[PDB]
Amino acid sequence: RGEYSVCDSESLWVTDKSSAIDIRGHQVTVLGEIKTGNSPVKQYFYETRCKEARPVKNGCRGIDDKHWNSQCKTSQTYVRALTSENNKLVGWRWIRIDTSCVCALSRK
Amino acid sequence: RGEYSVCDSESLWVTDKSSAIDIRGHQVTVLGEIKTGNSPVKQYFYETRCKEARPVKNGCRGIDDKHWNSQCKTSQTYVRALTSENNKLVGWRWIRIDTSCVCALSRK
Repeated sequence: RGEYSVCDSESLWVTDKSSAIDIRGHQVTVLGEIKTGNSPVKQYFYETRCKEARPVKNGCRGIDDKHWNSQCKTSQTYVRALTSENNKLVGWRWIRIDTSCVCALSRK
Repeated sequence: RGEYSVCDSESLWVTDKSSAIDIRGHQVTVLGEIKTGNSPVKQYFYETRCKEARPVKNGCRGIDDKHWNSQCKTSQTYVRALTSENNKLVGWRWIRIDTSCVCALSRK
């Protein structure tokens, strides 16, 4: 996979996540825990983002300079989370979360 | 983000996932459902992979030809899943899952 890759990134374990955006676009609260009838489990996330928009002054690494215009951007994906709205009723919802670092191309 | 991007990909909702590899490397079973004491919720996944290893005969799009050697590869990340081993005891474990399509660079 893109170890060195065209764009550099970082992966980390997020443990504080308390709110987030829905697949519907809503801003919801993310619970700190999960379960019942057994010991409780913590709700955390494995996320990965870009280090910086341009590993090379031009843009992403390994590009055509003249023929292109680039930039590294962090992409999100959907993951299910135990969430709440208003804090009232709790349930599972798809929330957006950083998951990779992609190289976006342009022309001119 | 990488709409057109250097590598093309596809995102889909996976509903049949029945087994998977751990952060520990174990092959575990993924449950079809989640919850208790309330109506049950289905366990599915939002995954994204590459269309094909090389959008351009050379490799990824927007590369330096002579100065580089590339290829698009699909990357996985960790997501929590209600899993079981042997099918005996059930619980939450981090499982590997396709989450993006990255461009890997070489030299020569």
